[PDB]
Amino acid sequence: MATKAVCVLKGDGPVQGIINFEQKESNGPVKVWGSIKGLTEGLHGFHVHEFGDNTAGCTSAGPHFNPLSRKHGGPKDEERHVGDLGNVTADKDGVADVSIEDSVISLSGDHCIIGRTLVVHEKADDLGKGGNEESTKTGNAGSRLACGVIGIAQ
Amino acid sequence: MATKAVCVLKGDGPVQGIINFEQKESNGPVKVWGSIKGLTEGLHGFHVHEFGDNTAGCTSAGPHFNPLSRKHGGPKDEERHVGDLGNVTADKDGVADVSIEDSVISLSGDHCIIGRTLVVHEKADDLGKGGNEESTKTGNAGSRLACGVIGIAQ
Ligand SMILES: [Zn+2]
Ligand SMILES: [Zn+2]
Repeated sequence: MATKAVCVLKGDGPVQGIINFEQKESNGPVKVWGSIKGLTEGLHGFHVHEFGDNTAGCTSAGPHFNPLSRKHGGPKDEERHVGDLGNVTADKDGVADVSIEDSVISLSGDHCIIGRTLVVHEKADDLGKGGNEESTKTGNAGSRLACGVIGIAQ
Repeated sequence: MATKAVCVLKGDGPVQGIINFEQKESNGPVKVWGSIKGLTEGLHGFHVHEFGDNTAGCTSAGPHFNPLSRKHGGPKDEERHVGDLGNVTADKDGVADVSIEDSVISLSGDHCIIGRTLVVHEKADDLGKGGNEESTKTGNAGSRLACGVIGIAQ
């Protein structure tokens, strides 16, 4: 079906960005790339949450997109949420030049992320290896700095 | 698959609102309801545009969602874009209490509007009866006051 998507991230603070998604083959991986600025230096959790609902800001996006009812993990784990895209790294200038390729999310079918919410988080995702209950749900990535609904792009 | 959706309308000016979508059966009508504030009194074109792309504001959402390559019409016409939901009416307090039911838009399938952009326009939609070229494309509804990507709702 859809081969290109885009997401404009906004929030209450200075974090903002544009993230592109491209899936040339419906059964192949999704490329994810773009730039997020306004971030503190270092790692930031980068997740697709379940709902494309911004009525109460990023909170109403709900939890991680998890159609298979699994535990939070890193993108390379078998045990992961579909929305578990791991971390993005912001440099010393506050810019995260995102470049991710993922073969679990899709722009079509049951794992489709169109119309859900991409969220960039306050802290690093511990990829489910943090030893607490929060690690297996959110990776301890903390609060939602910016988000946007993932839309169909030209 | 998706039976509920939601859209948060924002723009450069004061227009803002929340629109809900609900489709109990995939072969059935979509109920569209909610509230838009900050509008001048009277009719405002109300359309699903093709792209869920807000990278340059509402302009990047593209033209009306039109997979059947038809001319613009009102919602009751057989010749209409899928995205042609006609007008909403703002009262003297600037509020449009939207309440629409449409069987051409869907929350699934070919006519799925999830991941596309809802736009509320500056002027009335002439429902394709204006007799100029613009009427058959946009209904002469004028500029885009506010928009949002339509996202999956809980
Ligand atoms: Zn997760
Ligand atoms: Zn139209």
